[PDB]
Amino acid sequence: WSFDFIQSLSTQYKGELYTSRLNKLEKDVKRILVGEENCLAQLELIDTIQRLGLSYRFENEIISILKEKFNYDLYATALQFRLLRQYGFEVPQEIFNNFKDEFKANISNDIMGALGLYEASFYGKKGESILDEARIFTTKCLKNYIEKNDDDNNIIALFVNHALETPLHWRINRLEARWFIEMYQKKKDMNFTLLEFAKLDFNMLQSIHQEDLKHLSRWWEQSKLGEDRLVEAFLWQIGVKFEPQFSQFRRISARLYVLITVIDDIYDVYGTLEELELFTKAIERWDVKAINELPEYMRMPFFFLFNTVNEMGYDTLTDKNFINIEYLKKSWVVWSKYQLEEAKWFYSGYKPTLEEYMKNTWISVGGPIILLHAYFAFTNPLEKASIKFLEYPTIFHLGSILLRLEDDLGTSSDEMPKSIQCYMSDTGVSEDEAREHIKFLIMETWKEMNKEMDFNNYFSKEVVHVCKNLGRTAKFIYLKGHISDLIINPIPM
Amino acid sequence: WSFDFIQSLSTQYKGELYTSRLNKLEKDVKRILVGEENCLAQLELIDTIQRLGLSYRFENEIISILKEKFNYDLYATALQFRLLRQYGFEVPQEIFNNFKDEFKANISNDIMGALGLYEASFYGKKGESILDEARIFTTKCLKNYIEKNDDDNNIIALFVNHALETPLHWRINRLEARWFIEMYQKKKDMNFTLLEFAKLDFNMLQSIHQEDLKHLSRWWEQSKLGEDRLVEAFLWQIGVKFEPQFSQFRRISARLYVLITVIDDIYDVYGTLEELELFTKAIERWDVKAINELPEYMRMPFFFLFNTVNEMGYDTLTDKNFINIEYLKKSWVVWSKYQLEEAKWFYSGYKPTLEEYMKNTWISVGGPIILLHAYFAFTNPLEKASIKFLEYPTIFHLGSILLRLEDDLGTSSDEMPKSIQCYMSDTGVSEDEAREHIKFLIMETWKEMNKEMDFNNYFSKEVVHVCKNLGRTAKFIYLKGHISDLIINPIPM
Repeated sequence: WSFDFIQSLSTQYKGELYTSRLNKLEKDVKRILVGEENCLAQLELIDTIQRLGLSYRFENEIISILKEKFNYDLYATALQFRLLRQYGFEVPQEIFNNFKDEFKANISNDIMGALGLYEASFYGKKGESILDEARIFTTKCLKNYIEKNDDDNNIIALFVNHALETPLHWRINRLEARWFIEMYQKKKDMNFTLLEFAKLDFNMLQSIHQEDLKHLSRWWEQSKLGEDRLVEAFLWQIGVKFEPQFSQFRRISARLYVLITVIDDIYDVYGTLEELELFTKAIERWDVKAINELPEYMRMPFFFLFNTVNEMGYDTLTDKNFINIEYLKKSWVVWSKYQLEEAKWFYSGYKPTLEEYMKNTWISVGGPIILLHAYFAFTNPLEKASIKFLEYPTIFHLGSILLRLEDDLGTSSDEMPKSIQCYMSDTGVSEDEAREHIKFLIMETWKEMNKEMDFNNYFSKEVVHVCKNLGRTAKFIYLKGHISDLIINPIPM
Repeated sequence: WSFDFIQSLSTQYKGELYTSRLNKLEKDVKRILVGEENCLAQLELIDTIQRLGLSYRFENEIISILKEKFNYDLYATALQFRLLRQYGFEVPQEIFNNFKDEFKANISNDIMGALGLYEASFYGKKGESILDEARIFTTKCLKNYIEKNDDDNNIIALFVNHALETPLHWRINRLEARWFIEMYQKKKDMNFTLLEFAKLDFNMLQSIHQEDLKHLSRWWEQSKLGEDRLVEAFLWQIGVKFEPQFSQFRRISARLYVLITVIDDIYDVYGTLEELELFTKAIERWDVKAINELPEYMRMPFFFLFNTVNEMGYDTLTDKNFINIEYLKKSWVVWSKYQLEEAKWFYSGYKPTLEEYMKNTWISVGGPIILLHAYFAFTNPLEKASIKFLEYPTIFHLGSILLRLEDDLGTSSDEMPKSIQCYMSDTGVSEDEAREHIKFLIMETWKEMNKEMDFNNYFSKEVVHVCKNLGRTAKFIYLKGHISDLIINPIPM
């Protein structure tokens, strides 16, 4: 994973011949989708296409088809429910009373219906007890089917394992796309043109991602802050905003993921309280003349953060005629203040309750910084709503809290007090039980975020995507093969 | 000359096969040079090699050979004198009394000796009256030979015209290299291996220059300050520091040449005194929070200048562990102050004497900024001489004054009070006579700068090169074909 390794990343799936073929396949698959008269087969086609990762190329077509579905068995009712819930349509949670007497026992015999219900249950908003009942009962059903039944050629078991590992609603698009492209060839029903379009689009998107990663790699190399978690930060852009036209975002946002990651280490690892006070006060002053005051090893990271954030502010001034450097500076100020508070906790030995830890850490996790950059990237700030707003977003709180809880559930073994240990302090439980409670808190935050709709909110749909994908990518990252799957090697066409 | 035009610049003379061939030819030509026993033929070989532009690959070999020349006719005495003066050797100006009775009249009959003497005369330091006599008499001789004798096949006349246009000591290396590579094939004495090495090295250097220009082009494109004299600024790097290993310098210094060029236009063209006061005071404050104060059209250029200069300061901090942002800020402060003084002169209608204009304009021409960046690029600032020095360099004064006088002599027709017109104000002369006086001032500044030695000075030899090449490139730029000669099309191998 050296610098020359990343710069040597290349692939054939780029150019005008491939782009013409991609548009050909795009229109072919578009007419295949719009042409299917069978309502249920059309819903299954929608699900197949979106699991191939191509949902970003048929948004309006899929929404128009689903404005036609506004008899079915459990798998079909669950698929329709999930696809309607996904695109902002209102279908009641109580459409599953048709499958109860609690839930019907024969659903255990209906393995595919149980899997569809499991997938649909994770779209449950807060207060939808029927969908949580479905979640629990279907998790039981699927674990039972897995225990009941080494075969490389058994699709039902592989799908059940994949869903138990992480449901559709929580998995990032690129990982699910690669896995389902691999799986779709094992179907006896598969469409060859659909698979060809999936492969080609995934490969061209992988080429765009390779170029973005090489860009970020050159940027971090000329930082000379390695003479080093670069690709870990770009995996975040693969999980957050994978679509092509968001190249620049991926190239710039990743820097935040780098910078945060670096400066956290200055706080949680290398910094005495005097030097951390100096660093935080230099960020608060935010002046290129405050660099003499910092110790020698702190000048370079602070100077680089200064230049990078000012470059982002200039990007906003040049793309949207707006001066947001004040707000980026303020976000880094608040982040640095809460990081310094955590450093004081570490030195003084403070072990807070879970309440204090949760009130604190969702800000110092880096969430608000990334989300403010995304806001200024996908929101017109010359509008009235923006100018009024800048004087806190619930969706940002939920996204940053999902980020924090996933980070802690991933890094508690390697790096350990965090959330699990604070809960072990408050209530007296073993680490297993506290990890389970943190998982429950994650699921509660998810079902609360399912209320914030995607496509028509106070914020742009891209910002809602960035928040929910912050959550999903946090779940994915902390959870070498598949990094190479997504970034390095194309799908063999 | 669009952005996609520059990004589409490509050439084959890049890679490892060509690099291996280049090293083969380099060692072959090196042993050809060291092997020639004939002292006079060896001096002629040195001159041929250096006029091919390859002097940057045989510096130590040439200096060691010239430590062997420490009988001859006029051409040989002049060539030896010029080559000894070029590399810092001390040869008296009075070695040409052997060719006097004033100078010998038969020198008019000795056309090649007259040309060699003309070329050697421009190495005359201040106070060497013999060399100025040689300059005048040889200019007369060569103009007479040109008037006395449409043939495409006459080498003596073409060489005399080329020298009259600009002597060797004043012409940039790349232009002379291209022209002499074209001319060397017309010789009956030519060495084929030498010509092949010249062609190959020039083409690989042109490839490196193409890449540097594409880098600068992308940088200026993402500035969005064009949605535009970019290649004009990179011609400056082609003239200032052409050697390969100075890629980064060429990529960064050019930005100055851009930024200055832009901000001068904000002063000399678009700015009222209120807005210019605001701009200069915002530069003096040098804070990202001073951007609200500037009018809308000034925020973007000031913000971009801020980010770029801070990036240069970070480059210094990362490559040489030194905080020089104070000095870059101070250089831009002084430049902005003198530009605002000139704007006050324009509005109030002030027409200064040549004395005031010369005391002022060599600073506002941009010279000191470029030269300070070059200083921090090619000088170790952790040394005692640097730390003591930063508390004004004569070589910078001379380079910036050559820059100013060449700029004015070039742009007086298109853009017109400057130096010529101020001299017309003080002394009552027509514009022709004042242009001639400005040319004389340029030659006086050159013969004063010939005292500042190249290879062992208070400053690094690269800084001395940057200053003298500032002068030469100023003479060249203001003086579409040859831009394409140097940048776009290789020499047909």
